[PDB]
Amino acid sequence: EDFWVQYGDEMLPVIGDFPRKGDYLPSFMLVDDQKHDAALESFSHTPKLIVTLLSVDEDEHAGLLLLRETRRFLDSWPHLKLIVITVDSPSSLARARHEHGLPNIALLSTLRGRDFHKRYGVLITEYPLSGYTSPAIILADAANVVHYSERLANTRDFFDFDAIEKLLQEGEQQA
Amino acid sequence: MEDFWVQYGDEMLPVIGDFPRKGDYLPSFMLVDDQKHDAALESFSHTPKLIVTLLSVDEDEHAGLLLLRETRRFLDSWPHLKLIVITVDSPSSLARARHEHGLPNIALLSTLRRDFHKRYGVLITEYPLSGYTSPAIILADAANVVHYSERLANTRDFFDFDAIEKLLQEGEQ
Ligand SMILES: [Cl-]
Repeated sequence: EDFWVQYGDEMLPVIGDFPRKGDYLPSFMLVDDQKHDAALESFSHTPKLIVTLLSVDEDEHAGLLLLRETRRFLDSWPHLKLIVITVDSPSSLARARHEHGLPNIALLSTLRGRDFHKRYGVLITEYPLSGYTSPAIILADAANVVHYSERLANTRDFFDFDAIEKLLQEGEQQA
Repeated sequence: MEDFWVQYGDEMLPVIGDFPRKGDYLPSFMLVDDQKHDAALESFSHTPKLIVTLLSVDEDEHAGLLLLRETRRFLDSWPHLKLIVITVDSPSSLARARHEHGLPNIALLSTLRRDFHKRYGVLITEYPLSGYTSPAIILADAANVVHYSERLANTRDFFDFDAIEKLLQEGEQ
């Protein structure tokens, strides 16, 4: 195994090649919360922050709390498009939007092709998280080149937002 | 050229695979329940069952919660029939729905691990329902033998409960 995520008392392999700094994002064919096809081209000419969560119906285990911390981080970086990807159905993603708002956040489901998981290095095949996307964050520029990527080693953890902030500040003070 | 179609609003979509018929044994499945536990046919031992595929527990009028509630209402007269609901929803969403919508006894199974979809003849591949389970109902006995099966032709329709009731009544007599 290349990677493990801790979920309560279980330690589960995470499978596939997770994108790294300097990589171009792998292509994807997903479906959004209104059942529309979503590809990288759907988010053209914008930098983005891609986040995989276990599901929008988890709370402490890589769910709505982590999403919330990520939204809060992005108060400082309004030009960064937040793209949330999960195994949830489009119908459930639409319900989450209705119930929680999630302004300007894209919500994408892997149901149209679950091979997204291996291609993005977030595939879990063991009980109890079999079929889920392991929680991860990827910062990419408008050319879809990766500047930062991290997979969580434990589902209760938060991403290293301080590390992402430092990269964004360093870029800004350059320009 | 298709064997079956489902109407979803103004969209008419092919449904793919071999749908179980009267006298068939249920095909095996390997699903995951709303508490993230493996669920196989043998998980529902010694019981007749009513298997329903819905689009999602988070749909309302389109083969979703309204159809689920009508199905459970119908089953109130048939205390031995276990209701098993299967969707593409996540276990996490199914668990939330159970609490949010008051569904204490139903088995709620996710297909997240489309092998099921095709083996049960409920697979949709076309926009905008690509990857969903087409809505359907299967009545099976404790031997897992099918007594009645129906795929909805339109997502806003109800199953033919009258036809199911008649078979169950003819059974009890
Ligand atoms: Cl119930």
